[PDB]
Amino acid sequence: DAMIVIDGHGIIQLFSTAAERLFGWSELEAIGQNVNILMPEPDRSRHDSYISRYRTTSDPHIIGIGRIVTGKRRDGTTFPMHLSIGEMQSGGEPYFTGFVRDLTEHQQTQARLQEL
Ligand code: HEM
Repeated sequence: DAMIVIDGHGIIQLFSTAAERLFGWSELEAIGQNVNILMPEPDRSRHDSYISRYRTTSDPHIIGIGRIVTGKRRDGTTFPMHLSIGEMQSGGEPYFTGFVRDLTEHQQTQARLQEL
């Protein structure tokens, strides 16, 4: 669905139309923001350390692994999503690309079914 590109500092460089629909931030609003604006606390507070940690250590926790996370929308409502990260690099700098699958639908069916 969503695609998003950050600099090695977690600043949003690119923001696809999907993500716009997914998160409810227009591309402009979104560009030049910290990516943490898309998650809840406590994650939202740590995200930078998530990044400085990987930079100095080169140990991947999501990169090439993938994970299921809670994402936060603009109007504050949260959701699950599968998150994948790609490391590229341009202008000598490392750039990260997030691909996002919304899982709201699956989680809700699974709840509904559990409930019945
Ligand atoms: C909006 C919801 C998001 C959440 C909740 C989330 C959560 C996380 C978590 C949990 C980690 C490392 C976990 C650990 O240390 O065990 C992480 C690391 C990282 N995330 Fe975020 N993420 C989100 C979106 C994004 C997006 C869209 C990108 C764009 C590329 C991104 C880039 C990164 C990078 C580069 C790392 C370090 C690499 C690694 O840990 O392998 N994140 N994030």
